[PDB]
Amino acid sequence: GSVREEIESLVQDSLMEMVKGVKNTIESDLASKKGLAQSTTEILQLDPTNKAFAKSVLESPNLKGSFLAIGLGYESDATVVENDDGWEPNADYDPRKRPWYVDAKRERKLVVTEPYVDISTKKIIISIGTPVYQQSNFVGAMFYDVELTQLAQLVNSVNLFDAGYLFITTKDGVTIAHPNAENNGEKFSQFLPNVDLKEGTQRIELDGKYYLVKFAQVPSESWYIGAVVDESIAFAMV
Amino acid sequence: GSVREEIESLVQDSLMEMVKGVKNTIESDLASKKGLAQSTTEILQLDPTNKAFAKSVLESPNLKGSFLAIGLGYESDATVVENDDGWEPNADYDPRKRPWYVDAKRERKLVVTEPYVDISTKKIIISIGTPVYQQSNFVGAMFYDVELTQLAQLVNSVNLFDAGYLFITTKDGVTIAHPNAENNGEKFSQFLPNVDLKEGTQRIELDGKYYLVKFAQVPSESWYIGAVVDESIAFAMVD
Ligand SMILES: [Ca+2]
Ligand SMILES: [Ca+2]
Repeated sequence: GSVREEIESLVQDSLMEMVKGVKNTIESDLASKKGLAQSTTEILQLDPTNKAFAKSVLESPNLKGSFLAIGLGYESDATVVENDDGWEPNADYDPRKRPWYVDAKRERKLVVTEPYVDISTKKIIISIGTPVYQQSNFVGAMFYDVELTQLAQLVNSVNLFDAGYLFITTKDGVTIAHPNAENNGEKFSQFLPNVDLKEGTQRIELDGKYYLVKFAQVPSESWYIGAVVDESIAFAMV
Repeated sequence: GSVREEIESLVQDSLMEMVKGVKNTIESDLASKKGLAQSTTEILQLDPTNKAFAKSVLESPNLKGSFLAIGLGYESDATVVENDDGWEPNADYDPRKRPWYVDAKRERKLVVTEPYVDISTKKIIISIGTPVYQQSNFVGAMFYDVELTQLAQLVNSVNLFDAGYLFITTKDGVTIAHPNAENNGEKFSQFLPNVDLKEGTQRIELDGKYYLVKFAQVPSESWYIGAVVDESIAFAMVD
């Protein structure tokens, strides 16, 4: 039917606009933070082992304010030179086995992690990870934590004409932004079953009611943006 | 005339697109460069008179890659540490008399100078200036040179109908972008006389020929984007 295709078209417009909005907030913010993280890393490579220097650099106020927290974890122990005022590394914390560290050591390069559960804030964030070198010798890696607070802002600003909403997931189906924030950190299947994580239009039945779902991908992060509408309500509206 | 008014509407559309482009590409880039310059300054005031430290920092690859050049000028003896492989400051150079220095010194925070056109070429250059302090004492300032290469790309990528083009000036009317870069560094009145630097719409007759001009400002730089068309040719394309 034509009404049904119109709904699909409007969902598509809201989806494309959200894709573009993610790119223009998160990605440009990430691009800027990457150069800062890279330079900071090259500066610490002027005297890598010296914890007192790294500490002074990480507590310089512009840096301290551009990231949730920054830290350097050393190859030769589980100690972290950190700038996080509201956190300290508990008895067990081994930097060498956290994603930012492993990814950085693996790639020998600046990396960006998948969204992940932070030890400190317990919310989901992403990290820039950098290898810290000294004469070809790997001595540690750095994290530069980035809050995903803009995602929650994007998602809570759009209501698909009182029929539905948008949400965001990782490539593995983990929800990182949802109007109901209690859904974050859970697989999106928990609230939207029988939907494939793939781009293109799907119609599902859930408790005798019918929903239309569309996904678009944000390729540089490989996040998925989902748009879901209650088809009955939306049919009545349009 | 609904045709000419449609002309005006189409020129406005392009103008807005160009205002959006300058913010999205040049402002975004400067925002990120100011963050880098602010952090670099704070790091150097861990030990500012250590010229060996300063040099190591300014020569680190990302910093050296992200800017045309960076320099630290000292208040007490007017000496300079810089990373420009093609320039060495002699005693005929006093950084303390330079605009970025004075402005940084006076404002006591990061400043951005007016852009200029290097006379030995047509490169557009702007400088970020930062004050350097030690124990609450002003000990010098830094400059961070940014080349504005995006400007040429932006105006060279747009063609108004084929009836005209867009160009960019400073608040003082100096041309810093134009499809013919020969005009860069010159007052725009050189190729477009009897036009006011003012937001809005103007029509003038030059060489028995009629032109439509619209200007939008880019507020955080106070630059003006100009859009000019041969209005007869535009009239014919709409009709
Ligand atoms: Ca701490
Ligand atoms: Ca030099």
